[PDB]
Amino acid sequence: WRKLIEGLRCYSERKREDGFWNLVCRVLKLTEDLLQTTPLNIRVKQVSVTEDEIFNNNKLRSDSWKIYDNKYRQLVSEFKKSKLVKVTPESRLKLFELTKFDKLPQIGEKSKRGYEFCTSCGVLPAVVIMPKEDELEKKLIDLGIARDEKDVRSIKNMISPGERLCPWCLVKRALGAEPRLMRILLLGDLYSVEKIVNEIVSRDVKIEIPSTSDIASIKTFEEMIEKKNEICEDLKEEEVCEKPSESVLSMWQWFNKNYYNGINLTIDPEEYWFSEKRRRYYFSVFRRHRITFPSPYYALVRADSDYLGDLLEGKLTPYLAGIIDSGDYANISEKKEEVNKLLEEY
RNA sequence: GUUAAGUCUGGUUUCCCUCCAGGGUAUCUAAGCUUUGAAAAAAA
Ligand SMILES: Nc1ncnc2c1ncn2[C@@H]1O[C@H](COP(=O)(O)OP(=O)(O)NP(=O)(O)O)[C@@H](O)[C@H]1O
Ligand SMILES: [Mn+2]
Ligand SMILES: [Zn+2]
Repeated sequence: WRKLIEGLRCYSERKREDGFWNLVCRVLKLTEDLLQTTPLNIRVKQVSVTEDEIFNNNKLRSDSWKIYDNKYRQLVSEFKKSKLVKVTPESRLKLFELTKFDKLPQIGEKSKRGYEFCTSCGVLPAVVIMPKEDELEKKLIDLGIARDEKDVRSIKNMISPGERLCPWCLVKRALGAEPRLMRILLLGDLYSVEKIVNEIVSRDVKIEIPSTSDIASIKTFEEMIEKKNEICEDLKEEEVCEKPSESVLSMWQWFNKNYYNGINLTIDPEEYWFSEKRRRYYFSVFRRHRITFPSPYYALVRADSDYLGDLLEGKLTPYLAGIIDSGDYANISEKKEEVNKLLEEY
């Protein structure tokens, strides 16, 4: 984490002017000792083994195949014993004097109430506070979150109005504006932080990461690819029927075989059809063109296996899911009829 | 023996409906529209 935050500092210093990175540099300079601690904690347990119970005098003994599972169960039991206590990473930080006095650095709205919470964690105090809107062009300069009129767009693109970021939230959003810094944390003590930040500080590879508005319009995109221009007459000059720029390539395999067909996929539909001003317009264009109106709904899909732990620990519960259970393995003889029926034929 | 004269009566009673069938079958809602547009983060 130290390496990656120092690399973020370096890269933000390099793009000191390229927008949203002046601010990343400014915050990494302001709150440095906060970011010294990683937003993720780890539990680490350790069981050992001796020559005893595995060797008799100089060769094996009986029950020697019975220690590896024994030690592994020791490890799993110590892990699940620890699991009884949950410590949040935010509890690592020394935020007492920062919040007891107004010595908390706040860019944007100086909070009237000492400090505000971040809208992305809800738990930590914010360091960057962008207004919702009253003018949205000088009110983000009169607050000093930006110094010039050119970085207004540069920041308003990455940090939305009304948003309040914590140090960690901003570090993440920065790593997201440029996802290749993680190579520092990825190559694993093989290069130097400076070598890699200098390797990727030359090339300008605009990585793209979809939003929820992107997904809620997939089949819209897919449609426009076929009905290319027969329904793009009012939208030719709205940069939605424009050209692919240089090399914008993404981890999203669907984005990488529909980007060049003629409809730029790097536009963000929250302004075009998922907007509230340009909405009555795009929908009115699509009525006379008889195409599907996008539905404002995606599907978050999560999958979890069943009983993987005791599967790796040898319990037959993932076989008899529901009938036998984890607790049934405190008196496993009691399910003799239903357990002996299984490994018998296994 | 003779004569002479006919007179009375001119439809009554009972039965006036009984029994079965008193609705059956089909259709029992259909197709649309299932929220939209303004307000998402405000001054002290
Ligand atoms: N022994 C292990 N080896 C590797 N990964 C593990 C091990 N134990 C747990 N994990 C992972 O750490 C997390 C443990 O959470 P969890 O997934 O709830 O445990 P579990 O063993 O899968 N029981 P389950 O609730 O059925 O999933 C998961 O992401 C697991 O993949
Ligand atoms: Mn699991
Ligand atoms: Zn935050």
